[PDB]
Amino acid sequence: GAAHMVDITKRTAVAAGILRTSAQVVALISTGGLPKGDALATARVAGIMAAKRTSDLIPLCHQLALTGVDVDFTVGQLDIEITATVRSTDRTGVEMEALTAVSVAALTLYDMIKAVDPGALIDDIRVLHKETRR
Amino acid sequence: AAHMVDITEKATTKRTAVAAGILRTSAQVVALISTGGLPKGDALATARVAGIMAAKRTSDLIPLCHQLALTGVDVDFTVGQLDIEITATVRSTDRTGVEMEALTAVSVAALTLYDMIKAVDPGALIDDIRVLHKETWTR
Amino acid sequence: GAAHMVDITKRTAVAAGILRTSAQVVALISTGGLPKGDALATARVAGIMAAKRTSDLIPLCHQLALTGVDVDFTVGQLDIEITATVRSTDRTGVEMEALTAVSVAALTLYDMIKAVDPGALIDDIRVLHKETRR
Amino acid sequence: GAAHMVDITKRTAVAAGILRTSAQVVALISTGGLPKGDALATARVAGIMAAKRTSDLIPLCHQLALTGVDVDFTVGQLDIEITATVRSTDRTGVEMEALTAVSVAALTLYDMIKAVDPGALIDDIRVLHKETRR
Amino acid sequence: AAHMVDITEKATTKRTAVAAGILRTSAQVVALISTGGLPKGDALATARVAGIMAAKRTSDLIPLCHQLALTGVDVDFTVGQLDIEITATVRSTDRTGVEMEALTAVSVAALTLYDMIKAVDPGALIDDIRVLHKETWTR
Amino acid sequence: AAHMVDITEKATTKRTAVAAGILRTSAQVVALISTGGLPKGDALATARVAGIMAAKRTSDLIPLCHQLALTGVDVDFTVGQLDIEITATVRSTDRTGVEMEALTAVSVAALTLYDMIKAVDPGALIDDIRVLHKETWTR
Repeated sequence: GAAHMVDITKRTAVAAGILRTSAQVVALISTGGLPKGDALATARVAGIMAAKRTSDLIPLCHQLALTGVDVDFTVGQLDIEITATVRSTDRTGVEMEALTAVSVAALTLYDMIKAVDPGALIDDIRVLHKETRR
Repeated sequence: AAHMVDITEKATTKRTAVAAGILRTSAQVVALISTGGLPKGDALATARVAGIMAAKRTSDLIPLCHQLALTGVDVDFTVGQLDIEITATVRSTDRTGVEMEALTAVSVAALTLYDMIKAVDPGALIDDIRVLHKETWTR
Repeated sequence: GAAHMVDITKRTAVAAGILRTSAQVVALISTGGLPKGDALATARVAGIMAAKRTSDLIPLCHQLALTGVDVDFTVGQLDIEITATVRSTDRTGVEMEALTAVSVAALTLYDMIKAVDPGALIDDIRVLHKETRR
Repeated sequence: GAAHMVDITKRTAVAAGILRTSAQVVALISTGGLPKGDALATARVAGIMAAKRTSDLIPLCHQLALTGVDVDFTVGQLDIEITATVRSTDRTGVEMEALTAVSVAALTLYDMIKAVDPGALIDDIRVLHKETRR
Repeated sequence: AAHMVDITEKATTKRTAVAAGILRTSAQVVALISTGGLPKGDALATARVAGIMAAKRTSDLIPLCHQLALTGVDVDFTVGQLDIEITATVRSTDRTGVEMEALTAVSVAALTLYDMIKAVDPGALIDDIRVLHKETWTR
Repeated sequence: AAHMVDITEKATTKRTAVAAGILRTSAQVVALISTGGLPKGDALATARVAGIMAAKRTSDLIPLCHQLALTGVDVDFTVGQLDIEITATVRSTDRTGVEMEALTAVSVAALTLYDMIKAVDPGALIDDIRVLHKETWTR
């Protein structure tokens, strides 16, 4: 029981996901009251780098040259929605890169806050848009 | 604007952490898994291996994570009707807890599952990634 | 005494290599009786990933975007032949990627079985086909 | 407070930098009298590999397929000038790759000699040439 | 033609190393940093994170560097009139000094600063990367 | 479908492993090596450095390999008439044997040799990669 990858213009993919935590934690992330530092900046950077490493992590993904990567945060009362937008010019889509960016930003957020809220959840990681193209 | 926590004045103990997560997919996808009929191959074996390797790569991915000596890593699957539950168990003799590597393994295993199934069910989503247990802490 | 790399369509390279071990070990690999798990699946995945990492490992190799990578096994009585087929579209050949896939699959197989057969050998790693093109 | 990368023919970038050390150390590097081995060969290889890893290291850099990478050394009485020449065909310039090659060669040189000259300095890391193109 | 030094017959002690370096830039660049007006974003936060991660990747980059367990990593900036000083502090409980990781962090943080500012000041340069302190050794 | 072996209930000892391998090439290639006339440069130095670095990257490449603290790594060559023998010696103070890193080093050094010589002799092959010694185990 094994595996095999697939074979071979401008593309875009958007993924999102949610960190669910306490109102205290969300507020510390926003105002930067955490002892470990700025969670949003650290998570943004981690996710951006994780996008580029997708083929390192996910065995059957191809190495693709990404042309731009954005990590955005929408802060609510109890949660933070992470949106990752990835662009490329290659022979295949870039949703995997977007998803991994989302996942690693979320893991990083969690790392920054785990001493304050160890029960924090990472939820609803999904593709929002993909450009064969919907 | 970040400070790694200094673990220098902390003793090494034998630790274990367990994390879980869930891929929400289709009955068809579950079907193709049990039959071994996925286009890309054995999703479960591939994702187990990806989750194990990622556990080790934790400190490379997560900026403020310390480099920890892992003494063991398991990734288990429970396949339901529509869902695939993922459980990662990580063991280490070191200076801080290993819940990050457990979460990373679950996380990369889920991403890898999705890579294997996205052609049959691109609407699948990754849910409920969380710490179950640290050793006493239990959800 | 130093070094320097070379400068700059559709391409394919095939490499093979052989793990030589005991009849007991070959049989455990096939039927999956090993305590560490499925050797073939683990080795296939390791080799596929190693192909993508070739430029990480071999100092003077270029970073190439591979378009497909297959790892195949032919099981005999005493040995396992590993065949790696790599495809790409780039300015240079892909035999190094094929060879490293072969090598790392073989190292992985060995890792899976070393407690059962520590004298197991990795033999006859070679290029079978390269596409300037023979 | 966060970040975001930029979007998207033949290119070249040259960077240099200087290791400043003792006359004794410079001479050992040249004649290869160091216990840890050949410093120039080790540094050349480290820098060449570091060029390829630029996007791994520098968060907002893009993954670019480099087409050639040269690391050269000019040895003086008290110092060693490291010159890195990087070539590519991509949508953006390659000076970051050149700079990182310079930096990691210099760090490696320092690693090779730190037991002999711990006060050794890495100085004047800069872009010499970039090809929008000057 | 190289030999990694054998640290096998050496005891583990609690160690700290400090390294520094300097980015020579423009008053305009300093201005855009204090105002938060750089095109690419927060240079300081980005470079701090890059320096921390690189500290951990030291043995991957530098061929004869041993793999060391880092217990803590700080990257600090002092912004002057025209210059940005970088200081990395590394702590470890291990068999050899941690000055390489400190230098690597300073080094990658400087490269990352330059990446953030090169569009406003491509003539900027990276200067005076050096060991400040090892713990007794002091410059 | 894989389980990393748990080394948690195992003590740390001082260990050494030796592995070997052979590149089967041409008299011409041996000639160009002794004269320093290879197009790509110093094959031996390049491959030694590649073998050392790969030894450290073992647990990144081999899914079920544990992350081990290596205290020393040597790569030696014996150049014969037509062949180049490679020997890797790895030392570590840890919980499991270091034969994988020794084999990986030999392996990547051979691949790197081949990269340096494939333009003169593309028919060269890599042979007889094996464990020689673990410390008592001896082939």
